[PDB]
Amino acid sequence: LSTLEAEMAVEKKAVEDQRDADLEARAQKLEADLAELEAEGAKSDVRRKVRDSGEREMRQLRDRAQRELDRLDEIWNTFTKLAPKQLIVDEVLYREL
Repeated sequence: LSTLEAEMAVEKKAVEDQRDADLEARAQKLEADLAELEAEGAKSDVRRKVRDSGEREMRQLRDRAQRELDRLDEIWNTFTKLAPKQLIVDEVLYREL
């Protein structure tokens, strides 16, 4: 159980590091792009729809990373409480187990 939990933590962390790395890159990109938008004369509502679109593309990146964090936690919880007579309907989960 020790080495397994240890390998699971690292795995779950590797996903976390990536989410952070990716999320800061998309934020700097938006900072660069809102910079050109102020450089040129730009309508105010146009500068906000760039941030709105940029903010939404970030929530996607985090949500996707959250999904994998939950899929990984479901794997680890299932395996640790695993007992005979339990029923597994996922089969993509089961394949990972």
